[PDB]
Amino acid sequence: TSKETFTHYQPQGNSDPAHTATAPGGLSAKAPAMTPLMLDTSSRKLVAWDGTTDGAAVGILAVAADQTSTTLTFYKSGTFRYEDVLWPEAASDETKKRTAFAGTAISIV
Repeated sequence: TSKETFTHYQPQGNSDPAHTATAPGGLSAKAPAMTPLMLDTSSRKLVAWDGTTDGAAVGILAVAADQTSTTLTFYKSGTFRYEDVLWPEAASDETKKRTAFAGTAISIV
């Protein structure tokens, strides 16, 4: 419990001391946590990963979310457990998902 601050709120500027991202939510259905997700380019929203799109995974959802989620809290980087991460069946090749975070600061094993 601690809230004390007052400054000219500005829509241009966002930074958190944590190592996670918080999107305004833009899913289309309910999805469990501990899984990779994809970030839109135009709508700039965070939605569950398709499973096919190569290099679509941008981060892993920390807490399960749904299309009704107004805010999604997913990771940004760090070594995560693949044996636990619930990858989408769409992934026909094991190497496909294992390399879904190609380009980001995320490294899964």
